[PDB]
Amino acid sequence: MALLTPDDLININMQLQKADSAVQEVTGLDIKGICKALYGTFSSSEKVGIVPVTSGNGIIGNFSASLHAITQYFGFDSFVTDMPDVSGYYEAVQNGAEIILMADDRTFLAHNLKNGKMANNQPCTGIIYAEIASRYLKADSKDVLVVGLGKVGFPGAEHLVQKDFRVYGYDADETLLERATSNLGIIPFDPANPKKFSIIFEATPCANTIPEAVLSENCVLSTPGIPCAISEELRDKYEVQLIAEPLGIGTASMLYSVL
Ligand SMILES: NC(=O)C1=CN([C@@H]2O[C@H](COP(=O)(O)OP(=O)(O)OC[C@H]3O[C@@H](n4cnc5c(N)ncnc54)[C@H](O)[C@@H]3O)[C@@H](O)[C@H]2O)C=CC1
Ligand SMILES: C[C@@H]1CC=N[C@H]1C(=O)NCCCC[C@H](N)C(=O)O
Ligand SMILES: [Mg+2]
Ligand code: NA
Repeated sequence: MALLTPDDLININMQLQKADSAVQEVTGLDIKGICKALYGTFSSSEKVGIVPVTSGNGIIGNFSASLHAITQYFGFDSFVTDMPDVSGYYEAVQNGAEIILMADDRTFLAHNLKNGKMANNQPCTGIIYAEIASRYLKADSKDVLVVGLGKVGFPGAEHLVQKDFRVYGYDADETLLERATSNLGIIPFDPANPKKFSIIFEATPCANTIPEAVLSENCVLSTPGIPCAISEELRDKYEVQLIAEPLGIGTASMLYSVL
């Protein structure tokens, strides 16, 4: 359970702006374009009701405001209800929400009431970050290092296998590693035997999980993980093309997936 903190979400508009430019640089597409490639969809001011939730750890400072900003950025007609929980859900439906957006400590979801489609943040995030990684314009081959094979990492790796990549997976939990190798057919990556990658997808809640031996100049590191998977020093040394943003890209993936 690695939950966002209010500090992760400070100046979310700038974080999203910067992530969008990096995505354009790496892939030639903006985030909307990535979403169009994945799902074939575009926004048309659909009304999105964002419902604060007091369950578990409770309301996270900046969370709903951040979803508010994220959804406006992508062209949705969004709003945040005054009431939380079930009273908030009611308020949202009654005020004409077409899509509901809400999270407890275990599930962040988007539910499109017009067409019944529903998205879970975890696979949506893994998929979009892996898609971004896969579209690095100047990569020499379909070879990608995946570090972290949990709720985000595994569907990301699955997506890459489906796009005919050689996927090299590592997870510190050896049982997760085994399951993923047998279910997905990924290559089990041994850090003691390192190679350089130009494409890396990382989804862990830990810092400095990408060692120097695995980097090449201008390599792409596409990572929803928090805190950052690579030190500032290694990032500067190898001119890493970092795609890393705390909420928006995954939220976009959810929303465009239910359109
Ligand atoms: N930026 C965004 O939009 C989003 C970010 N997240 C964040 O992404 C991260 C991953 O989330 P989940 O996949 O749901 O967590 P999870 O706990 O299901 O998976 C994390 C995996 O990383 C592995 N791991 C930890 N340290 C490692 C290391 N040094 N080397 C290799 N593997 C290691 C763990 O064994 C675990 O399997 C968390 O930080 C979460 O907060 C989650 C959803 C969206
Ligand atoms: C969706 C984020 C991305 C990474 N971890 C996930 C997380 O922190 N989930 C918990 C969000 C709880 C929201 C709270 N219930 C509120 O409504 O403010
Ligand atoms: Mg994101
Ligand atoms: Na990380």
